[PDB]
Amino acid sequence: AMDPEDVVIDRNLLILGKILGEGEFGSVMEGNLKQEDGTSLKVAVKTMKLSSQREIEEFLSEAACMKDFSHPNVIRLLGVCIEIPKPMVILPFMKYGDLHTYLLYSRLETGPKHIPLQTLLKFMVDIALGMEYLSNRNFLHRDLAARNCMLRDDMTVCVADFGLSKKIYSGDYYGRIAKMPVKWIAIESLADRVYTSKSDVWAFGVTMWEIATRGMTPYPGVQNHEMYDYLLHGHRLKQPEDCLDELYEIMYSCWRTDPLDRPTFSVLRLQLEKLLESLPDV
Ligand SMILES: Cn1cc(-c2cnc(N)c(C(=O)N[C@H]3CCC[C@@H]3OCc3ccc(-c4ccc(C(C)(C)N5CCN(CC=O)CC5)cc4)cc3)c2)cn1
Ligand SMILES: [Cl-]
Ligand SMILES: [Cl-]
Repeated sequence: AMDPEDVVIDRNLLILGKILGEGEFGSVMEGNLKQEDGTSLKVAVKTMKLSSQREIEEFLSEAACMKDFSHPNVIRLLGVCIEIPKPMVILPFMKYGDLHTYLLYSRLETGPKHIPLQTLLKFMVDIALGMEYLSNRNFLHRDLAARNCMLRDDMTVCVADFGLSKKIYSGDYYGRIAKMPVKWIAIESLADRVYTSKSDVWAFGVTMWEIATRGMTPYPGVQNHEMYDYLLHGHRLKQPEDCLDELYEIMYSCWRTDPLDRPTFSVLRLQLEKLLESLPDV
């Protein structure tokens, strides 16, 4: 581990806590990071169930690039701790957790109160702003979904889970790609497993539909194994109940068969901001 970009944090400065979530490709843990002035900082730690020195050095160069992300709607990586080397990414702790679980909790009496239409649109604007920033830096996210967007203590949404994210043209580091959820994958990416910025636009449309349905799984009544054939026949996500016709037309533009017919994040973000401006206060 040469690390010329100084992204590695001394492992001894990190105290691991409770596991927040576990999956086939890693886990998220609560943690404390001892700062220079002796005061501890509450952080989240993402581990990955993978190795080589060149693979870890390439991993640290990618981490160093993500550490320079400066946008309120994009999570900022604090550093990487190493443990055969086992890397763990250190992130700021997002109080409210992921947006998907938050939408589900909102449908319970004890959870957050009923989310107004305007607040749902504001979550979509936030994600579009974050994706516009990443897209302008030539990043492909490749795993955009409401479960991968986080809520800060001020209720601003930030795009997170950069585990499959890569610059366009860069080497594909990884397997981990082939096991991703089929219901967020663009039709051309199911047929060839190749992603572009237009594949992220498709996933963004799916994420807007998740927000508008308050956390429903995409395509009710359709099984994962039928998805490619379903999309090949021209079928798309149906309009949710109480979803403005204007908002649904923005979602449907994300799922045009030809990726080149789909809009960019800059255009989507402006269309959503204009629609939100045209609505009354809550
Ligand atoms: C119940 N509860 C939970 C909380 C909670 C509170 N606060 C949090 N921050 C989290 C929380 O963190 N939750 C994560 C789960 C999903 C969404 C969110 O994700 C964050 C996140 C960001 C960034 C990464 C990343 C991963 C690899 C990399 C490198 C650079 C290492 N890799 C190298 C390999 N390349 C290959 C490319 O193909 C990709 C990039 C760089 C960043 C990975 C994960 C959870 C509260 N309540
Ligand atoms: Cl549907
Ligand atoms: Cl419909």
